[PDB]
Amino acid sequence: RWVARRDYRGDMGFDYWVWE
Repeated sequence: RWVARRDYRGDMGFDYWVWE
């Protein structure tokens, strides 16, 4: 399952998607 990682600089609320 895709889980948003929160190190983001953008507006999207995620940076990269990690697979958990």
